[PDB]
Amino acid sequence: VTQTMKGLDIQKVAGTWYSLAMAASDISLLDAQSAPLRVYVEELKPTPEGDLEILLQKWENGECAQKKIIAEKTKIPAVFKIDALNENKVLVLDTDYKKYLLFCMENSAEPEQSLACQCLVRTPEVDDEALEKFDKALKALPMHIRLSFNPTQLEEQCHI
Ligand SMILES: [Pt+2]
Repeated sequence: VTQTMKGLDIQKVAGTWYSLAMAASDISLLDAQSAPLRVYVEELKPTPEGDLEILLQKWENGECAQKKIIAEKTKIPAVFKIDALNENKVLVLDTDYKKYLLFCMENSAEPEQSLACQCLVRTPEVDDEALEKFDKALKALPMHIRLSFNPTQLEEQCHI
């Protein structure tokens, strides 16, 4: 279970983002460049109807491939339905829209084996305010792996 952005203005998360940091409940979800949930968000695209398209990069067949996940709005605020990366939900935890956004993905069937969270930033500075916000949010969650990236890796295909 989770603590979410219940006042989320979906339209204001539009545009460019970089993955600064990631955390997962299970080491195996992030423990290699090919791990199923090691994904790098490039862009969030709200639809006119309040759905969300997430553009990301993922090492696949020995290439940095572009993926688009379609996230459909639900009757619960800040919770979107997906069918991707063996996940079925996206939760937005916290954002100021202009600097940082924290979100998680999970399988509702097995959240403690599926839970992956990301710190997104608007610009490739090692955002210590963003990392601090992510730290505060992860305080609550049962995370056993935490990864961070340097400014340089944010602007690279699939973070080097
Ligand atoms: Pt909030």
